[PDB]
Amino acid sequence: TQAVEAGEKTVEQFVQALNKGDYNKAAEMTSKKAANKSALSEKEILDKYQNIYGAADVKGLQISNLKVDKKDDSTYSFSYKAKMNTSLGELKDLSYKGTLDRNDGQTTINWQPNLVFPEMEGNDKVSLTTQEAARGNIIDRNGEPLATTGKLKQLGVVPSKLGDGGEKTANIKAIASSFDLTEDAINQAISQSWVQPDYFVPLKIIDGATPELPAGATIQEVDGRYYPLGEAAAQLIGYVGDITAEDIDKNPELSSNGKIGRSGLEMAFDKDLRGTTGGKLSITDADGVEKKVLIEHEVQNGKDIKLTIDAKAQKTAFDSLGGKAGSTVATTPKTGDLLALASSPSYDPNKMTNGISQEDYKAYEENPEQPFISRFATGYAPGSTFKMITAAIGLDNGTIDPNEVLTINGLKWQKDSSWGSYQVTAVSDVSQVDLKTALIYSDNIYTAQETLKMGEKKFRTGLDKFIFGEDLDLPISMNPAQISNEDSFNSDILLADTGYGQGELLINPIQQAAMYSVFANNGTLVYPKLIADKETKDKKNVIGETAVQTIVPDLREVVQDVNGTAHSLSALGIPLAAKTGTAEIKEKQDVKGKENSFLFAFNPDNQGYMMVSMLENKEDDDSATKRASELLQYLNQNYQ
Repeated sequence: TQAVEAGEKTVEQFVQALNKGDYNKAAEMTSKKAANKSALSEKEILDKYQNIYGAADVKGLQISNLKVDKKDDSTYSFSYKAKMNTSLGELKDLSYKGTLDRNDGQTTINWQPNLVFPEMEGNDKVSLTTQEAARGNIIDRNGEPLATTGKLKQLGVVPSKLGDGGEKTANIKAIASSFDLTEDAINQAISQSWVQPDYFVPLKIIDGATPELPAGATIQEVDGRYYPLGEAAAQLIGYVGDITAEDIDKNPELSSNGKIGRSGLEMAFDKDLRGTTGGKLSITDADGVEKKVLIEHEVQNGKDIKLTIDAKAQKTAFDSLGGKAGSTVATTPKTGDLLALASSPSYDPNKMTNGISQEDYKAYEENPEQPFISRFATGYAPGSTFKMITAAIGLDNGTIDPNEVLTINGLKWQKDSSWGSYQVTAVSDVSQVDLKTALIYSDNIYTAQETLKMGEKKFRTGLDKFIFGEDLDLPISMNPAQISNEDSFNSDILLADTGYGQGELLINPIQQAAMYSVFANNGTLVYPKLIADKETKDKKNVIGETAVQTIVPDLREVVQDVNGTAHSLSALGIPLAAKTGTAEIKEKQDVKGKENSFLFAFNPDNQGYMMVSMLENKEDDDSATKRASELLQYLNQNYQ
């Protein structure tokens, strides 16, 4: 019994060293190379485990049902069921047998080939055949391609087959004139630090007919990942990159010869898109004759992913941002279908996946506007657009009378002198301000006063009925919205600042369209939806239906009134209920504060579409309302 317990320890330490990949440490736990003991030496056990387990990408060896007894005066037998992960999946229910040796003061494993795999004998080899699985596509709500796979021709000269003296300068002038390339551009690439005489320098990506090949040039077909919308959906869709040895060590079921999603939906849906690798892991004879198969699957290509995105709306929403920093979200507010998730500025996802230069990559990363950011999933303060929510909350708890007229003298206001150098600012100078006037002229002083009059307790009670703190069921990396940093404002300034969408509010554009959907569903919040086949989920009785029928007519006047902040949208001649907004931002790298311009708009007649757009750090004379005319035309004509 005293030695039977030590035998179970050496078996588990042997399994652990194999599981941890340290085959040398496991090999040093075996007995001497002899008959009825260890078949191979230590270094030969190391090389056999490193070759066989390395060929199959064996990882995560776990054993169970360990039983160790006694057979002779010094021979102990062990047995256990085992499972492991390979590049062909999980290899479960393995019956491993073996014997031990207790010669001196230690216990060693009488190593045999049957410990690499259950039924191995002597010079038994291990063969592994694999077939790559084609990556699935990503399509919009109408089947248009957003991320597809295709073959591309890779033109490239060979330095050794190009020439010697004079014949090199002639064959370079022909490999450049026949493919429409500047002649001075071939020498700068076939002379880089990585170039070798017998290598292949990839020149141009042919996208049509392959012309006559001069002396030195040769085509190379490569499977590529294409993005039709390009940068217009780069943040949402993401990109794929070459799979590295580190990726295979974390997940052996990947194809070391394929691609892996690095960001966006390509990474979120990497498993569904990449499929499963087909092939066969077998044991052969000493010559190569197949004995027993261990694993065998057929190749299963990845499943396509259909989104709620509109490919034409995604491109229009992105192009309307004109490369400036900002984001735009379009939904069908009654269902939650995310029609467009645009973020600007952006990066080239095709250039990102088909070989990106370190110069261009550093430009993307050092760009102060940060094109890599998915701005539709980044927490922002909603700005004075949030006056709708505060007003709706005020109408519900009986604080705000739509016909009561507050008197506001001047453009700056504060509760008293304790506020110091903080003052709520009104854009327009309007003395008599009611609820309809505050929404038309975008008056923050009215909202700040009504927020303080409402009180923090009533204000949070109405705010808590929304989606603050909730995790949206979306395949987009995202943090939940927050009202403030803590559960209590502990500040009348922060309370008033939060009233008109400033303060410590953090709500990303997707969460904004979710909260704002209550005005298109009679007070019911409809959760956003990115996957087309998913079921519509909602949250009823968020705000009172009376508040919706009181505010939406005012939001019509934000467009129709001659002094409405979105009056330029009446040029469209379409039914619009809108609400502009600005968020005052103060960052450290600048002395004067910045400003974020917002526009919320939806069709108040049919509730077919809803838009939430933002310009981050707006330039002068620029706004989100000025850039939304094109998208509103498309959404109104195609989503009724």
